[PDB]
Amino acid sequence: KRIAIVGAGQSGLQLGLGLLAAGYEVTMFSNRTGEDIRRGKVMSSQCMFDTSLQIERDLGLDHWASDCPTVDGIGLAVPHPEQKGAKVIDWAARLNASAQSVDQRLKIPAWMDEFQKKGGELVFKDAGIDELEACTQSHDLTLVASGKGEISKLFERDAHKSPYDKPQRALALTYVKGMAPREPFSAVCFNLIPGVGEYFVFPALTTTGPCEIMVFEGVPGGPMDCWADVKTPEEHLARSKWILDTFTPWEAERCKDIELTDDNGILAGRFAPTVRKPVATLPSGRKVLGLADVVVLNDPITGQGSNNAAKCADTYLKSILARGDGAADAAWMQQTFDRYWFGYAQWVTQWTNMLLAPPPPHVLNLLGSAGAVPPLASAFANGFDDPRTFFPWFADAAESERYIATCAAVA
Amino acid sequence: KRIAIVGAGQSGLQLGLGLLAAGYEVTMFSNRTGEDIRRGKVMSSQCMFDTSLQIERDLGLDHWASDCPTVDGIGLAVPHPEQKGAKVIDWAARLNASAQSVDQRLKIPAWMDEFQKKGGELVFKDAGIDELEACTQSHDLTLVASGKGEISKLFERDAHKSPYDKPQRALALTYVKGMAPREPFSAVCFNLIPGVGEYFVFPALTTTGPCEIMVFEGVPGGPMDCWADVKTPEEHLARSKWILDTFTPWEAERCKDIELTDDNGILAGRFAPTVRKPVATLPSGRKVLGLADVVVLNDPITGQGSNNAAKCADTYLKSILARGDGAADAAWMQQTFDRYWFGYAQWVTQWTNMLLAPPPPHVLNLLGSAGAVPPLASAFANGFDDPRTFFPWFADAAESERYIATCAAVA
Ligand SMILES: Cc1cc2nc3c(=O)[nH]c(=O)nc-3n(C[C@H](O)[C@H](O)[C@H](O)COP(=O)(O)OP(=O)(O)OC[C@H]3O[C@@H](n4cnc5c(N)ncnc54)[C@H](O)[C@@H]3O)c2cc1C
Ligand SMILES: Cc1cc2nc3c(=O)[nH]c(=O)nc-3n(C[C@H](O)[C@H](O)[C@H](O)COP(=O)(O)OP(=O)(O)OC[C@H]3O[C@@H](n4cnc5c(N)ncnc54)[C@H](O)[C@@H]3O)c2cc1C
Repeated sequence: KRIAIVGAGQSGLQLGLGLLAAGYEVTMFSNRTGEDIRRGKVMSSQCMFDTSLQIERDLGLDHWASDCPTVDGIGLAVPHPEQKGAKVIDWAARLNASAQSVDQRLKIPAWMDEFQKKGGELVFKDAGIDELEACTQSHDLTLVASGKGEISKLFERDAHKSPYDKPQRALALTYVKGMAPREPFSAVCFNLIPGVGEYFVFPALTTTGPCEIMVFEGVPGGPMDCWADVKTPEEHLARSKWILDTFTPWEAERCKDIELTDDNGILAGRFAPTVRKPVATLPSGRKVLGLADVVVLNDPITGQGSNNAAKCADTYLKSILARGDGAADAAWMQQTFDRYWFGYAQWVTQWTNMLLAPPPPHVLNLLGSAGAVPPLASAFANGFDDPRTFFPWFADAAESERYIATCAAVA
Repeated sequence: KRIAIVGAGQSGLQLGLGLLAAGYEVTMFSNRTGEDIRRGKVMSSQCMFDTSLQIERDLGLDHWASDCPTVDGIGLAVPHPEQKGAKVIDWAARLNASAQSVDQRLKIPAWMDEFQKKGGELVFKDAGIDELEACTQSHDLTLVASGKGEISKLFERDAHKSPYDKPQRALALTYVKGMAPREPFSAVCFNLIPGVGEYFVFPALTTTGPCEIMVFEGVPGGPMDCWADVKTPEEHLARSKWILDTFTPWEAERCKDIELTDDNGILAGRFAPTVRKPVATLPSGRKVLGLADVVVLNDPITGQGSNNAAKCADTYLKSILARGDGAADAAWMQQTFDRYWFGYAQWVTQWTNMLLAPPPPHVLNLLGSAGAVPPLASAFANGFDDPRTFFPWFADAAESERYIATCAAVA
């Protein structure tokens, strides 16, 4: 009957709104006002694929579907090692159904407003242990949905599900107006710079209207680990243009007239991919359940965090509704995470952690073959909607060859 | 716009009805009349778990939900090797949401009637190559949904996805009235007879009303490979009672007054688990796409064939709808199967093929631990709704121990 959620983020608000519509009382804690989120710094590039978008549609929460530009495909380019300014790999494939990127600066505050209008109890405070202890006394279940926030470290790191304990990439985002649209269809335009990093870009919707989002990932200490000395919006734009001129001049051609969407449409940072145990025990002995990035936090190189957020919240909502009047005890909490992890997120996570490492031979054979075998490119593109479909052929050389043959036979 | 389906079975009719509601023309071929199916032999024990049932609900096809008894859990019993007539393992766990078994003898004919009333073109013929050649000339896509029927061998066996080339179990079904209901909740009551076979039983709905379905699986050539000399309905009932008296007398206690639901509520047979390539090329060079059991055929020991049928048809329908006016070429066909196989059915199949083999030590430790660690029993029970959640802990000793610890910590 009464649910508390700490952290007014994508997963937490989607869950909270779903719970209100099913007739629960929901208390939510936010450490920011909607307006400060709208006008603050960008948090994400939030490219959501069709299955995740459908989850929002089914809750009536796709309020931006008409105004957000669609992302219709996935592209991959790799610089030619010899021939200057050219590509040795350059292919694209259409997504079976469109993806969309609606800035969290728009979506989170709007969902916060809707949460209130639907009877959600929104409480504004930077919550700590004391708030969790209070919630667990007055609610049948308390979830922590606080992203990369500090209170997330209350959940114990799960070392066996976390192969990394340091950032594998130095990250940056630049939201821009004026980029030349991709033709003849839009796409996430991935650029793999061997041994250096990745640049990818795609159209999106933000607070000033349609834009494109540039995403930069640098191998730590290499030429694209290059944001430390950047201090102003204008130096950020300039450093962004520098990466494209230096490593992806074919993309620089689209960017001769780009401006920032706004001075806060920028970000630089890094974090270690981490998986945590989903049940935390408070000093009183009461329990809380972690949600989405609190328990599964991946590097954004695969564009999956917001997709995880939506699918995680959907799985948790289904689990709550099926429990009915049952107790939300530690076993039910652990089982809810297990279905999410074993059934889905372990595969998103394994795929992403593999891409962070240097690519093995069979993987380079797959990326190259895809430019000549369209069914295999199509399998790569649409694997972004459900990364389970990468297994076992992406991870294993012998299977990659069998799958290349399957694809070649229907080309 | 125009779709042909050969084989009026569960997957084919669910797909066909979904397609009619989305506004397609659908031609369907059946080699039997509805009435001969209603009054013919049983085909299945069709235990459907909640996710599969929800697929039917979302199409408006759960016409029996109110009258079919619910299956509320999963149980496992193992005879005590020493102590006569007792069990060394005996536990149960509730399903998070009910399963249901609606006899195909009821469901298929009713769906055939609905298919006609919704404008489906139902054509009665035992279809062969000539019918496929005709369909492919007059339809944008032709699917083969013909189960274990003969025309299914037009699709090439996929040897790498088929570890078996012979039946691993001798099968039998007996639908009965008069069995003592399980208390305090219903369940699939599995009985593992080491080195001999399996007996499992659960309530269901058939043409004469509620019943229970007995399922027998025997290691070939052992004491439960015992249907060859059975020739009459009465010898079938008697042989069924014999297995229970000999190997599971605790279940025999429930059966002192059982009768067959009808003389055709019996079946005995066997088949090799097989996976096939989904695209078949006709003599003319045109192509057809196989569906459900045509391309993924598992032994029924895990109760997954009808669940696969529903999830396969759902995945194929989603793929058709997203293609729109696009061509149903061999690449699109192969991609549709790949999403089903890599994303889901490879895991159902690996789990099932492992259970068919003698169980390794870590698996026997898991089954035993579950009787003392309720969260682990709960994970076993609800894994039937999505067998992806068995991996990797069921298949690997080291991971099985980590998961037993996870479960024990929240018990
Ligand atoms: C640079 C970058 C790029 C990304 N690009 C993509 C992409 O293209 N596609 C994609 O799918 N994913 C992407 N992601 C990931 C995605 O943004 C996240 O994984 C997703 O938002 C997770 O949702 P969440 O609900 O778990 O957390 P969040 O959406 O981050 O919610 C956390 C919120 O909780 C609040 N909070 C924190 N602590 C407290 C507290 N103590 N009390 C109260 N409130 C608190 C904070 O204000 C914060 O807004 C990207 C992430 C980053 C960092
Ligand atoms: C003994 C047994 C027990 C089972 N128990 C379970 C259980 O408890 N739970 C579970 O989930 N699954 C179970 N299954 C599996 C399940 O019944 C099937 O996997 C499921 O029906 C597959 O659906 P389908 O649409 O692919 O095929 P089907 O439902 O079998 O449809 C095939 C139909 O096509 C028709 N046909 C064949 N050839 C042609 C042709 N040339 N032209 C026209 N029509 C044709 C036939 O008349 C037939 O009815 C069991 C199976 C068996 C054999």
